[PDB]
Amino acid sequence: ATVALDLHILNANLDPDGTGARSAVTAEGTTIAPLITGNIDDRFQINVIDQLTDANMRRATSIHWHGFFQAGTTEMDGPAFVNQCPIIPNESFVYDFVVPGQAGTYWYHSHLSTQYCDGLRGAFVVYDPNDPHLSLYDVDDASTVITIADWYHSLSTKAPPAPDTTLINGLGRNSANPSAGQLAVVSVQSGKRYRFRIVSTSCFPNYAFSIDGHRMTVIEVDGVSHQPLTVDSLTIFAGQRYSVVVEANQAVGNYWIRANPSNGRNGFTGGINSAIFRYQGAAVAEPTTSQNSGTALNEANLIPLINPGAPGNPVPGGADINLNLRIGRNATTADFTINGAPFIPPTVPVLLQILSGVTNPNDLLPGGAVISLPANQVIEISIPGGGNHPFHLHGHNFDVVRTPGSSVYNYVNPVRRDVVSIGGGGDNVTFRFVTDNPGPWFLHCHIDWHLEAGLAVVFAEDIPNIPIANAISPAWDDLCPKYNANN
Ligand SMILES: [Cu+2]
Ligand SMILES: [Cu+2]
Ligand SMILES: [Cu+2]
Ligand SMILES: [Cu+2]
Repeated sequence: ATVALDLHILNANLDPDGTGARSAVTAEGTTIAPLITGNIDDRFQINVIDQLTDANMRRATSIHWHGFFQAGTTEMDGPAFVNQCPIIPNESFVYDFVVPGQAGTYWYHSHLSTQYCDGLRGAFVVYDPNDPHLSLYDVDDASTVITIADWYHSLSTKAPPAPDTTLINGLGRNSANPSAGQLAVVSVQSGKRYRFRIVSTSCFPNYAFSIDGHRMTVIEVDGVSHQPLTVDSLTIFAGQRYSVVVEANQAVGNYWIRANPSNGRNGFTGGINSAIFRYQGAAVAEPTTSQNSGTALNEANLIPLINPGAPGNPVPGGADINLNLRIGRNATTADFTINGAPFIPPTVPVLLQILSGVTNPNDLLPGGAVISLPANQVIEISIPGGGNHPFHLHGHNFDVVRTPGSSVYNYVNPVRRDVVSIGGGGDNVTFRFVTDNPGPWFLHCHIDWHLEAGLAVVFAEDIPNIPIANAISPAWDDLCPKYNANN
């Protein structure tokens, strides 16, 4: 999908494992939203046409372009009742933003309730004509993009026990009977090197990713190019994205591509949680290859390519702004808490209350879930390792100066990305960013069912500069009036 494109949103009855069709939310006709691409600095004009009719899900919609900074285009970011009011059925809205200096692997998904778990999700790649990693691969195209998703047999409409089927490129098996399901085939040729862009479109579990008999060389992490680091296995979290170069150097043949979920049926019995890596000329056949070898990816081992300074001073507590975020709960699942306040979405989108003249955070809503950050400042965020939550910051990436699983602080060359697991009981994951982006920017667990429960806070960054920095098209202006009239 192009730079100026339409993108109808519509239900359709999909049956990705062969077990039984279900009514889902999607873009166009596919269980994986259609790949979108451009180039660095391109200007996207993405006409979303809401055409939804299944009243058992949500029929409104709002799309987020994950990992794009949206500087000057905060109204386009996508979060429901943060940056916009939802688009109504029988209406449309053109998200129009630029991607100045960002090439890499992103994705896009609904950001209204848990509606992306009913289907609205897919890949977004921004190529770099001048990419420093070009020499490390012969192939990078629509065929080298690899999506993982957790699929639900029942409409979204809690903390659901777990997903039902792991789909790779929208395909995979389940145990109604695994044989009911197709396997996704990623095709390669001997001697060729491939930039696979691996996209977790997941609403919840993390996956342990691997390619039987093959090594993976990491060059890119959540949009950002890193020094080439070679591994055999990988855990990818909700919303995360890695590029890995895979050389087809083993014996011509079939090989399992593995994706072990953190929740739901795990393991590979029957070929669940799998896909096929097949060589030109191999038999059209089911793999029989055995899984992985030692060298797992450790986040603490990735280094950003182009010289990044973990902003600020190299002491924890050394940023200009140090906030410590602690997570609280609630029995069932409808009230998560951070520093004693759940995220409860207001009727007035936080961008709206601000543009309107509500500048003191104290008066913003919801109460306490919103923190104002001052401009051109260095921020240190710590989140006491709760229970494996993949936290995601909008409008920015960050240096994770303390990686899940390592008592050290690294201000020298920490990983930079935009989704990070807080690990659990033992961890104190901390990162740092710079508030150079006037905007109300979300920070939430990317476990979709946790955000729906209130696990989230809104960063109202450079409040004085938001109306000025952001130029608001009349079409943004009537989302809320047309939504608030609904029925
Ligand atoms: Cu996302
Ligand atoms: Cu995002
Ligand atoms: Cu979570
Ligand atoms: Cu978000």
